[PDB]
Amino acid sequence: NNRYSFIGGRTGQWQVVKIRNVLGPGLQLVEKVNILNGSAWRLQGFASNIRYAIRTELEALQAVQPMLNRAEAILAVLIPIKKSAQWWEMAQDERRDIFERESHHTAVGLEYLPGVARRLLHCRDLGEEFDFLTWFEFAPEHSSAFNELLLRMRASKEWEYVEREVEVWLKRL
Amino acid sequence: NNRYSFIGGRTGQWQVVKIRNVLGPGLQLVEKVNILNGSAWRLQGFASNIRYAIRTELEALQAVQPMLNRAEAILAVLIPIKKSAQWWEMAQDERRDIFERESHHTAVGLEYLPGVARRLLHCRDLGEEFDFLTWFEFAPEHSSAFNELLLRMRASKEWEYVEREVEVWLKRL
Ligand code: HEM
Ligand code: HEM
Repeated sequence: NNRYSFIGGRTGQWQVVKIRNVLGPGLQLVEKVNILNGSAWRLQGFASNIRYAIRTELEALQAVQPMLNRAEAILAVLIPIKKSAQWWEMAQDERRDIFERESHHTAVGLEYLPGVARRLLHCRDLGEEFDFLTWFEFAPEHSSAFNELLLRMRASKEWEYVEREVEVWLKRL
Repeated sequence: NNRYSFIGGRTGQWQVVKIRNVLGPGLQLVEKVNILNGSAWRLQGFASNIRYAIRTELEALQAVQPMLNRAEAILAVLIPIKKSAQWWEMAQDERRDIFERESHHTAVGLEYLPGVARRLLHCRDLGEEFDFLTWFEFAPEHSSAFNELLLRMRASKEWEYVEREVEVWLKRL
């Protein structure tokens, strides 16, 4: 099943370390997040096909990207993202050009592998209040680098179209 | 709301003229189709963002494509489609190259506008048994042209990856 739910509340596999309400309405602070394949809030999204990456990029990613659930990867960050109406109205070439040619999303992110594992979920098509649920996990040694990655991405042209962003920092129980 | 359901059964706005089980398991013949925004079978899908078309192609489409619900558009065809796992594993560049560079999907389709109106719905990501629900509607004077179009698309490289396909031909009640 390709659907995942993230329930903020009193139970779950992850302890909430902090929530940073970066842009737009935040998410209520809670004790834990419960993740279900299939309390104060619920987010959901689905795993899907590639929308932007080209073969040579997938090959580079596959050579270095780590798996989820490494024993060492006791920290995670859930980052729900919404992009603007102007973004979604653009054509596929226009969006690819912003994503990679101008913002270097994949090339920059590759600089943080193999430290950081990731998962991308989609939810605009479900009618959710965010467009994406992005998930990252890593060992503590990579926290500083991950915080640097976030600031680099927020400086990019792609991020001019981000209208809501929340960081939910987690620790594996 | 971006979700649509198509219910084959005894009630609805469309009379079934015929069902052609083109490839793979078919759909049960029924009297009518009921279309709901939000019986023998139910199909559902969502309207989404552009995945392939580039800006100059959207411009060409917007110059000529007709609205849905024209008074004369008394015939329709609902065409559920499933593509193979090999298709979905390909990268975005590989899929785009097959879709347009090799198959000329948009260029060929444009030859049948403005006679044929259309809607594309996506449903792989809902876990449905098809990947897309395609909808076409037109006046009887365009039926022969539409049949030509179907034969051209089934001859294309893109259609080498189609693994299930059904035509539900409909008449507006
Ligand atoms: C850690 C290294 C990262 C790598 C290697 C990376 C890689 C990628 C790739 C290859 C895609 C495109 C997938 C596709 O073609 O469908 C993507 C999409 C996306 N990533 Fe990243 N990413 C990283 C970090 C981040 C971070 C830290 C964020 C959030 C702050 C983020 C947010 C997203 C979003 C929102 C999308 C969807 C873009 C859209 O479809 O418009 N990524 N990522
Ligand atoms: C009538 C003229 C037609 C035109 C102008 C046309 C145009 C298009 C366009 C521009 C797209 C890409 C949308 C995007 O970028 O997301 C598309 C997708 C699609 N069309 Fe057509 N189309 C036509 C006829 C047909 C026919 C007759 C069929 C079915 C037999 C069909 C099946 C599909 C499918 C399955 C997709 C999704 C492709 C994918 O995402 O892999 N189209 N069409």
